[PDB]
Amino acid sequence: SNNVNDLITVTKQTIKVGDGKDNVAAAHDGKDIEYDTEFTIDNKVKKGDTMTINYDKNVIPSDLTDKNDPIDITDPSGEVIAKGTFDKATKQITYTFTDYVDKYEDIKARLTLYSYIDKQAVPNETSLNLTFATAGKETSQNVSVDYQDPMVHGDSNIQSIFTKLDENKQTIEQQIYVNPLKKTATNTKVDIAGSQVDDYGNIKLGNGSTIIDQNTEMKVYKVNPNQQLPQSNRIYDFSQYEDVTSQFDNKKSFSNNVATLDFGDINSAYIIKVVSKYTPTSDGELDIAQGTSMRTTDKYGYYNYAGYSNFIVTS
Repeated sequence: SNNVNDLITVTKQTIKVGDGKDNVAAAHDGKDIEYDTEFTIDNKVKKGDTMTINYDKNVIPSDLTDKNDPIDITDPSGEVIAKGTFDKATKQITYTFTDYVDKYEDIKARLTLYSYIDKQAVPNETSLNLTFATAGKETSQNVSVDYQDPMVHGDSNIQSIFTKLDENKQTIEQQIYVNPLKKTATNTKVDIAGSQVDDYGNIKLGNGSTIIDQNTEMKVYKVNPNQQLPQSNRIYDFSQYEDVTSQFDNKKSFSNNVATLDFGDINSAYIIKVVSKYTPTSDGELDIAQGTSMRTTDKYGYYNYAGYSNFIVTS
């Protein structure tokens, strides 16, 4: 048994920003990174031999979990050419060839892997050089990390993402930025609903779900005028923020899987951390959707509504 990278000829390999919604196996809002590679395998290659694939230092196979089990290399009919394991330390997949390389000759293959930008290493929008490898053969692509923009309607401005999924305890962590433009906002109500929500806060039932109620964990933090939030929408160190949770003890109400936080008149940004429970489908898949909205009142007394919605739907 031996490493046969040298016996792998790389025919094509491209790196591009893709849309997470198109990752059918694990669909979620936001952008991903797509590594598409094609190669032929020398006939001398045999079962138990190995080749490797290298991820860029700044990506991870999933940015919601550590279930880092890579997809098999398969032929067009889905027959398995090789099974892989991910090494987090080296950021490299080691693929082990099955008997397929013994049953067949002049084998060629295609592999498309999905990964995600490490939001801790890349907290803000920038351009960055990514480097992957098939069988030690490297390619590099410059991409631009776009992060999402807040949805803004008058003074209502809001955005959110999922940051962490725990399949064992069946919870999902969502981080919400309230008034990240640090506007002056009057009679601010923030809703968190265990359902999809459109850009104007209208709740859309049936398209995924979480449980939002009394027991849902909900921390709130106030941001200083001089602190700028990571455009990634993901906070890694809450110590640096003023924890104002207990001030919402008597400004929280629950009705039909929706939480309402009475923020009142405000002039700062806030962060909400929500850890909520979900229920997987009967077939064991995921169908998580959770949304938030900000309502403010403008100088003429009209309501303005801004909504934001995240999801995870697997297959």
